[PDB]
Amino acid sequence: ASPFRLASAGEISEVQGILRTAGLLGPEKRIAYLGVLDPARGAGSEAEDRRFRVFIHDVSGARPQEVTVSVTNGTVISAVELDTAATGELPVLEEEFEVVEQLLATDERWLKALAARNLDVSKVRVAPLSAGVFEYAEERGRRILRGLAFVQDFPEDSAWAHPVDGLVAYVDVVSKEVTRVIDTGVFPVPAEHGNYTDPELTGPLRTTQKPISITQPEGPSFTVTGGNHIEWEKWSLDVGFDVREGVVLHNIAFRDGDRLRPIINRASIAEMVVPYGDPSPIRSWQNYFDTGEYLVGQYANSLELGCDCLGDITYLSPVISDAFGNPREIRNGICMHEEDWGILAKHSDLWSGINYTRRNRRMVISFFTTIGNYDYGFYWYLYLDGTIEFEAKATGVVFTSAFPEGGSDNISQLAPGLGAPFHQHIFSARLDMAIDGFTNRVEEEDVVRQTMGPGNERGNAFSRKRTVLTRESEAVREADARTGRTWIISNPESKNRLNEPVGYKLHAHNQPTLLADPGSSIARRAAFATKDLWVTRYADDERYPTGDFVNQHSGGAGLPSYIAQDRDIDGQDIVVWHTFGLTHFPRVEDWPIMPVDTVGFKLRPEGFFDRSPVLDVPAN
Amino acid sequence: ASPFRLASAGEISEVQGILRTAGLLGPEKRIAYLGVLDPARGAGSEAEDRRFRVFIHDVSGARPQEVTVSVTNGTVISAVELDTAATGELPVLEEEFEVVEQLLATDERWLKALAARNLDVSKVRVAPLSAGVFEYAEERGRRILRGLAFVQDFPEDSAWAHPVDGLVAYVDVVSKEVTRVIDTGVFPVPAEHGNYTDPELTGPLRTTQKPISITQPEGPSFTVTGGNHIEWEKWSLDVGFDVREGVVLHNIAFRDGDRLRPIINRASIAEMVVPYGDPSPIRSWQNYFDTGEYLVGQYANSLELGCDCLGDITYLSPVISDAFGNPREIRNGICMHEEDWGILAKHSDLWSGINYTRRNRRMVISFFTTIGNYDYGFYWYLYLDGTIEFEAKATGVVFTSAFPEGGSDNISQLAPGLGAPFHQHIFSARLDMAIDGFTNRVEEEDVVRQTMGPGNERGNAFSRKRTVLTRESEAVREADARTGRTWIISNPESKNRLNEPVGYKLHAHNQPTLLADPGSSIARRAAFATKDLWVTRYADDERYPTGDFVNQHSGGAGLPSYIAQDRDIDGQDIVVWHTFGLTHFPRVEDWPIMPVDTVGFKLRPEGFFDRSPVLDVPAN
Ligand SMILES: [Cu+2]
Ligand SMILES: [Cu+2]
Ligand code: NA
Ligand code: NA
Ligand code: NA
Ligand code: NA
Repeated sequence: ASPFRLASAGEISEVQGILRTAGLLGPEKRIAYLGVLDPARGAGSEAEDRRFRVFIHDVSGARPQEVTVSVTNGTVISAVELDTAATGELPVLEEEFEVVEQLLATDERWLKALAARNLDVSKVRVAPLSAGVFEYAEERGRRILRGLAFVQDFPEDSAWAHPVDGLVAYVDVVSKEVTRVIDTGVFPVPAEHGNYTDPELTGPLRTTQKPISITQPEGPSFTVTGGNHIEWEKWSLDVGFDVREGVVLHNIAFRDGDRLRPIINRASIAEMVVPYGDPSPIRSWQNYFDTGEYLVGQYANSLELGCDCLGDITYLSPVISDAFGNPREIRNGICMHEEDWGILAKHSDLWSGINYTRRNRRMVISFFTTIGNYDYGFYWYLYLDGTIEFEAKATGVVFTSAFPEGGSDNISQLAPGLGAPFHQHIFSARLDMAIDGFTNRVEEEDVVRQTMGPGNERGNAFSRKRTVLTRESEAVREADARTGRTWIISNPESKNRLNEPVGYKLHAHNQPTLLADPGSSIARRAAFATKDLWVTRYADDERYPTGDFVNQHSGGAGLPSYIAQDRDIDGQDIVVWHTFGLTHFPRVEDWPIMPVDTVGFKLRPEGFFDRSPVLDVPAN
Repeated sequence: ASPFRLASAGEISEVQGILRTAGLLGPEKRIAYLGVLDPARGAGSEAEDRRFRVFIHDVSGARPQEVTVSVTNGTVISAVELDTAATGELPVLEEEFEVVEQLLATDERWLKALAARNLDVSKVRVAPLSAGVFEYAEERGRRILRGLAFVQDFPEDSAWAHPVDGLVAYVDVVSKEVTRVIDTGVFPVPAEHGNYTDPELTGPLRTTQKPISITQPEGPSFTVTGGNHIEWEKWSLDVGFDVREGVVLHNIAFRDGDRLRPIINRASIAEMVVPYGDPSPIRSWQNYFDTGEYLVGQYANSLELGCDCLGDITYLSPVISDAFGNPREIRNGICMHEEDWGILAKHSDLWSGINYTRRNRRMVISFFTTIGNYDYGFYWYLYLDGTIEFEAKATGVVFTSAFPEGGSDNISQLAPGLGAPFHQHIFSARLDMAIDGFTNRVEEEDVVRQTMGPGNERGNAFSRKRTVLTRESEAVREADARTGRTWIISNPESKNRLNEPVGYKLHAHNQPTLLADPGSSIARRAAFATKDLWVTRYADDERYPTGDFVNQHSGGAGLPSYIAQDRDIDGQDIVVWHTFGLTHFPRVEDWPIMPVDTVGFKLRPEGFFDRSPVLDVPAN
């Protein structure tokens, strides 16, 4: 009965039928995005209406359309034709990936380049990569993919070990034309294989690891109701899934005595960009928007018990649409479980004689996606003490190139002749805040050093200062680790028992933001990534930090255009957008398959409760 | 047979007998520190000689002594009389703690101050705190403790809830004189209790937590030999224990094929300081040097199975000396166990069809100490992939004061009338490096941004730069999170298969360093805490960043004096000293007992291996 329930297979089938009967889903049409719309603000009238947003691509060259459908009422609410040279192209379709390699295999320029290198065309895999927007006037308004080549010596070979450097092609995937083939010179194809299951590379497998058995003999402590409503250790929330964003958390609330207290209305990773820092023209255009261009949710893995998720696991299997409107289940795509998390609180008191220890635990909600060579795990954690944490885990195989003799300032060497270009992995968390309700504000908190002198005669004092962000034009903030800078989201109309506004503190990891020159194409298209924190006034249509149509958009969409409205954010319905990421200079140890590296953020209560919220946790 | 074995009860008994027969341990003498000396550099001749260092205090006022003893040969090697006004006082003795409260209970000024507040002297507990060095000329060369008072309403009451503000006393614990009683005015004693086991405060305990069972049905994967030698998943090390530093890790090495490769010769937390930032004269002198002044190892907790350490636990029970030279065992003082640590590496490859997942694990070595109101957990972690990590966990009860009406810039309010002064918890990790042997160097690595222009026409390139630290005078470094600053310890004479020097990268958390005015007493005594990273040339007698005798030392000892030697550190036997810490503005949620907060650092391999070191990890 919940309006936040997961989309069902029947709902997706109904959308398909509604679109087809409306004449909007003929043989030339493809669904590039389909997802459920959240309830509008103030749905406290039970006026339940399940609406879906659909992006419809046309493979014959006709204008694409954005369509909204009500499955409740069985009607098309609106259908708009899109001018893609203006507002951006639709996300890449899975079926366009194969088109790139197939088209290049019959192009005389491509074949001549492979012949010069003595490569058999049947062994050459082509990575189909998003195009961005650069200097090529003929690409405006066309759907372009760019291809980089790798050699597969045999069907089970890791092609990433054998990049074909000095060669790139651009393909129009609608007209099926190869627009440009660029060959800047012959590089040796690195010859060592990178097959991490080959016994000659692994050596004999270890026999020293003894099993670790994690079980819950009475079952887990959380309950799942309505398909996706979670209750666990005073937390309450709904787990959503969207094909673009992946796992979305709705209605995060905490049961404080008799009150269910809201904290976060909606939490998601709303964009992620992987910009490459190699100035070679073979790769200098390379920037993945995994969320906005490719849709990370549709490439979610089925997670295996005992390998991907260990313990007493509860799975959700979300349903998405394929390109024709048929429902497709991602079996075991979301793992949920609780984990022991060490000591929660401990004290041995000499004067009272009391020894006290309690253990911590966390609830884990996770999924994994694979886009080409990289694999990413997205982890949301809820802790007993009110902390909320996000962690991204990056693994997979690094993107490779030739390593030029005489070295490089922008590429690491991984193996003889084998390079890995420098890059970043940057995420944007969109946190539609609801600290004790919707009247919230953000304060920036800095440590304050004090000078020795009157009123501080021993020079030991230090303090802190808080600055309220009152309008969007002043709410674009940078980290400052040296001053211990954090941000507090508070509710000025809800006070704790000390008459102070209740709040939550955002702790960032303070990693570098986007490194590209601010005049670059990527800085314009990923402007969110140039600053650590943005605060906007909530609006229904301001969903993504990069805009709705990221693929081949010329720039400026999303957060820079939203904040130009300069709206009041002091005690209002607000959204926090936090940029965080990893700067990856690949190491030899990242090859031939990369051990996990992590990055994230957390929010801790700051006078939200009237005392520690875990005094009622029992012993042993 | 190992020279790195733990001190035995028999060794300590022999030291006691040697000291006594030498006439050095009469009825007026107390052992303030006793510990084993590490082998000197180049012990590759098996010339085994177990030597102990002893600090001997005299309760009658005679000069203390530093003594070195050989238990192997049964002789006193050297005995030096100490001039404590010059080189510092000896660490605080456990038996001096009770002296402070007992002396104040008969002092007319103390009793008059308690009478004005209608407090019964029998209910007033006194926290005995280290004195530091300030303006009081009469304290030079005397052993002083300062006392702050708290009310215990009944024997099981948490006295921390009832600070008696406006009152402080100074005590000479050798002459048994109260030197000063300072009363700056009557503050109400906060009345709410902070008894976190009282059902009226906790409410009914949760019945919702279901058990998590962690077992190892075939036992753990690590072996312990020789009492304290650990082998686990290619790691090899020795676990030492010292009464001042606590757990010390020796001879950290990694079995890479047929080679045992050294990484770290000795790792320890060599100092920790807790400076308070309240300018009130009641507390403006307050700075704990838990390691150097109190000796954190002697207050180690006995860790309980299922509560403190969960899983298949192996315990060590180190032996220390009491004040009379008798051996005392700290039963179950060190926990060792392995833990599942999620996904290690994962990739699903479209072209090869291979799906690959491996799980991570870590070896944990931990102990917990309690000094007054605070409790600290020290955790060392070894990971499958070569990462070494340290984590400090802070919990216990925060130090309290009155909360003044009209507020404070330097104190948080926790409850009606109850404050908690701002403070920091700062640690110094001493890492005697041995990356593939003893010829090491440190490079500072910064991200480098590049301008759009020739050779970077699309403005996407970024790079990095490394700066070798060649002499101690240039090896005092600050963090810079915005430039992604890290430090690499490498061996210029040991190269990986790509002919690059092998190395390890130190990743800091980039938290604020010491906030006090640089002209303050604490900045002079804890100069190590003002900078993130120091590198020195190894020397036998340069053990602690604060010097040997921290208590009431006037300043400048330790690292600032060591680096004045300006020694060559470019490809030499070097020691890295890393400062890291937490800046604590107490929150309501920290009361009445504080949930754990953490801080730490890690070291990751950087071209140390020729490829990923975990290719031989098996599945499932
Ligand atoms: Cu990467
Ligand atoms: Cu603290
Ligand atoms: Na445009
Ligand atoms: Na909001
Ligand atoms: Na002195
Ligand atoms: Na060294």
